[PDB]
Amino acid sequence: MKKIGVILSGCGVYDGSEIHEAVLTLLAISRSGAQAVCFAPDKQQVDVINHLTGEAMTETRNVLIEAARITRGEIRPLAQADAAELDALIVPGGFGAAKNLSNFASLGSECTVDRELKALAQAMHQAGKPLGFMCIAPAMLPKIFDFPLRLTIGTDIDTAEVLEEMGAEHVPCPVDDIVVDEDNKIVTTPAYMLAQNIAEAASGIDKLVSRVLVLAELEHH
Amino acid sequence: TMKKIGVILSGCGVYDGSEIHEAVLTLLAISRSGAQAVCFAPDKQQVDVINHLTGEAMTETRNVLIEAARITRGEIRPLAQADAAELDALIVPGGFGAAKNLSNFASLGSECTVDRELKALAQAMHQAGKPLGFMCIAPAMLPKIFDFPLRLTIGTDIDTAEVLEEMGAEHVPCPVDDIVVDEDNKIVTTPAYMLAQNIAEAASGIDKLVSRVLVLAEL
Repeated sequence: MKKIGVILSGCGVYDGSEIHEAVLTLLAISRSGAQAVCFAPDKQQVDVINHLTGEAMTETRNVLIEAARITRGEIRPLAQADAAELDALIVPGGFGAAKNLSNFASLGSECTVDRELKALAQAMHQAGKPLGFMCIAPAMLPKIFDFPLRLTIGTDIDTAEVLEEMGAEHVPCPVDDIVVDEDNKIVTTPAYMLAQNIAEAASGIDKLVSRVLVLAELEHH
Repeated sequence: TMKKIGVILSGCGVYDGSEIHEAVLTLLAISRSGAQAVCFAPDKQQVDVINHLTGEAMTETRNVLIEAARITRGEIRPLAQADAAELDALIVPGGFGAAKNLSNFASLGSECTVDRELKALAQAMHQAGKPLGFMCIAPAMLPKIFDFPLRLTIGTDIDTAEVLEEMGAEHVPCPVDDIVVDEDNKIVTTPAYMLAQNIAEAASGIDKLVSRVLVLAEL
């Protein structure tokens, strides 16, 4: 069984990890016979959004604490994630990827990625382990690596601009397909960036996980 | 295909409300099967708020509807607004919230009471021949929603099955990957994380459940 690191950033689209994307990722890892190993930074969320309204709430919530709901408690602090013990890494989407794993939501092209996440990501790439980012998560790639990468965030021209202006070759991509930077073993997929329903999102996420897993083995060599 | 399937959520997380895996997996099957999910949650304060990492209760409040909305990306409505006439079927994912917020089975066990609206909706549905699907611990409410005996499951846990039979129900032992159907009352049930060891297993049964509810939904 191969260990696939999964980085969560909260529990819900606006606040943290996109619940559909996260659960769909976990399902694929599981159907593909791999073992998911979930992590989340142990820190306070940037904000807490009422998912019914869209308005911010005057309360606090911890990223790790909340992410734990998605994993039924089977989750650990991002700090404890050791690249040597993981065969791959997947980062589901959700605005939390842009607020808690980085501040891309605020500084855009001038954003900063989470220390640990960046470190882990690099250690993985530096060891030839595959990486999978989806939805808005790919926006961090240009900040995690200095060299150009082939990635996607779907077809949104505006976001793709910001990514290319960050030193990245953006490749337009449909909901049901993925993009791979063969050389750096980095797979990405449009999730709810383009998805209209959960079935669509599952479509691409499955392809992403299968490819990350393929790249993971073939590297186990 | 396009048929409205009511989905009742009770919060966002195993201990606090709806089992996130079960809920999302239910939604995925409804969607892959070409049906349309219509989610509801009672607009009320959760019985408790549990730290899912620890297991301990938190000194804070959270609203069932507000939180359930996270699972549906905001596409959710108050349970009160659910009209049986507009739904072709009804599915109730598991999670302890089904035992705390949709009923108090977690406390009163055999002496529990189901949520007014949920019970009303559930009966209206059955009374109109619409199929019902309950999973994980959710089936424990059936004996309290209906007075007549029903064939259902909560898996294989002898202890819980006892409590259910002692509530006037014919419990049928069932594996993670299979479901049980009360042909006559069009009620399908499946052990989810009651027996599931991983999400794939859980998906296995939930898919069968949704497919059967959808099939029965064809009248």
